[PDB]
Amino acid sequence: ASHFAARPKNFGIGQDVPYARDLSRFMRWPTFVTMQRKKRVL
RNA sequence: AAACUGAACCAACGGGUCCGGAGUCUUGUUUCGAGACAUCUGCCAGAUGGGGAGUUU
Repeated sequence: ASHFAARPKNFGIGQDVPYARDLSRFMRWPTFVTMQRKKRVL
């Protein structure tokens, strides 16, 4: 009687609370960080 | 897929404490629209201008 059972969250657009995602790209960085990147882009 | 008020968190689990579950990558913007334009910025130039100033009559 082993009741260990997988119960996957199955994240979908409307379904379950997702796991935390890495927001690094869309994050708001401090003023000097976005600035020392953009200066490279130029 | 006309609609007519339910619930969802703090991982279950799988693989060899890590990696999955939850694709990886970055010549780099937070994303979208416009864009070398103008309602952008500064100076120079004209027109208008009793809205306002001075004075005369």
